[PDB]
Amino acid sequence: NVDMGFEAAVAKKVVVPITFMVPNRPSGLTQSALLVAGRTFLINEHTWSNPSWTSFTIRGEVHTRDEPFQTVHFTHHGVPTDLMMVRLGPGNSFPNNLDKFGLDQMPARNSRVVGVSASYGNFFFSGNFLGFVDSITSDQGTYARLFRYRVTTYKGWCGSALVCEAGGVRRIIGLHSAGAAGIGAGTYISKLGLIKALKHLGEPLA
Amino acid sequence: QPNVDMGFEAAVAKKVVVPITFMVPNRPSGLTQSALLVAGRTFLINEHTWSNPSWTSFTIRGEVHTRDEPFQTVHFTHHGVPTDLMMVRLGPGNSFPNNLDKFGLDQMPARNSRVVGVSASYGNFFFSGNFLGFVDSITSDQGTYARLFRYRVTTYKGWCGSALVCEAGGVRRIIGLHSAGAAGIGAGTYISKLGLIKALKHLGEP
Repeated sequence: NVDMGFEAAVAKKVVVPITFMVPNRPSGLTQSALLVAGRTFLINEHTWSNPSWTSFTIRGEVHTRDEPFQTVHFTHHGVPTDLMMVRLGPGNSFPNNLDKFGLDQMPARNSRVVGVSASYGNFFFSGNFLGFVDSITSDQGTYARLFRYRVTTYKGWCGSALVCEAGGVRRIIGLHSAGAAGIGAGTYISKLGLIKALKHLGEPLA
Repeated sequence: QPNVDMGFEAAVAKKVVVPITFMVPNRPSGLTQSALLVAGRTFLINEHTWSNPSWTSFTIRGEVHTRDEPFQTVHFTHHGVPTDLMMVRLGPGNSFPNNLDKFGLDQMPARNSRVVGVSASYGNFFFSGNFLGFVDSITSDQGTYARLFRYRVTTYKGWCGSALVCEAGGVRRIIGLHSAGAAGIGAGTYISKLGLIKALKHLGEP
């Protein structure tokens, strides 16, 4: 059987556009973000820690850099991952998407990864699971705890959710980080990691 | 070896190519691609983008324009077949640079001469690859566009509108506006200097 229900739910409830403004580019640069629960979302650390942006819009809400953001950075054995959780101030609640994240088993090589993106309209991308990697090093530095997939991607697609399959269950276990030469890389997401981050940020649901 | 000189591409990035962001009901922060400032209050944009019925406003050069404004437009055809190229004249406002002298080649580029794409679609950036030749038309499931040329570059959706700088007879100028790509091969619509002149007079530009 082929079933698109889980992907459609991720597109409907989880993945949303996020646009970051820097002085002299008021139109901003849009990518994707993942709504987790309450007022917390997942975003690439590379995007968030960039010192250039002065504001961003998510869910049609404009947020300036001086807002008192609570954030959690995910590391692995101390090595940075390209994953951050951000809690906005009080406001309209996000859906509770926590049950859409996490696999207890590892996807097989050449199982299908489905990316769910809101980075230029809503769209899907998909390719073979190529395996986990302890870390990837670019000219700009080192990120830990990723997995790769065989699909051509564009850096604007950062933040797209990565749905994988293991032991007959399909869930989000990744957020798209980068890609080159037809091979994309996404940062791994664990359910317990999310629970820890949510409690640190003060969210009641976990 | 021949000297390498980036002055022309740098001037095109500085004066010609700008972001344009089209708003649709699903996207308050909209979908950004490139547009080419020609002269006065006129710019070049893809017909496919402009004719899309979904958008309710666009932003260019900091100005917000709603679809109800009385835009003067010219659609470029070739033997009556549509090309993916339109010139739009905005209402009165701050003048664009006079970039007319940056467009047009009187000779055809050679195969595997370099095409340089100049884009404002995700920040300012350059792409580049081999000139693959003119084609009389290209037909997709959505229909037929005429008077294109192709280049060996992987491109993405929002790169539409990027300027294509080519070389012929020892001269380098803009002769294309990026249309679409696939399978590592991009396609752009040809731009003729006289075509621009004809359009500028039809739209009432001095």
